[PDB]
Amino acid sequence: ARARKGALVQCDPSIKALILQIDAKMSDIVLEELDDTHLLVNPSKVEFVKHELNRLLSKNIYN
DNA sequence: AAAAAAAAAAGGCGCCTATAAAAGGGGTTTCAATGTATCTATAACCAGGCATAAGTACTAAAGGGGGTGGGG
Repeated sequence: ARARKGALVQCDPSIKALILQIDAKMSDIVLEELDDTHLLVNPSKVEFVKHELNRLLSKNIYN
């Protein structure tokens, strides 16, 4: 009966957890948790999330 | 004392030895060199047992440099 625009993000559970951590810090990122591997995210924040994930993973001093 | 059987002995018969010289054939009996199965000393064969040399992996060591994380 209702539709809303957004960006669907499909990712592994560990990445889902990381995006939730990003949201908790920055807010206004995650619109809905959909399932263990899917989120609805603010479309204007998708590139931010992708860049931040890359930084979190690639720049980790314990790599 | 007698008849009887068993025994040793004799006499006789036959053939042997050494003598002799000289013409053709067939017999059995013993001994010659040349070979199978079995023997001998030799040479050569396997498997099994002990000692020495070569190769193994193993543990064994010490010496250092570089990168990442934590603390000041």
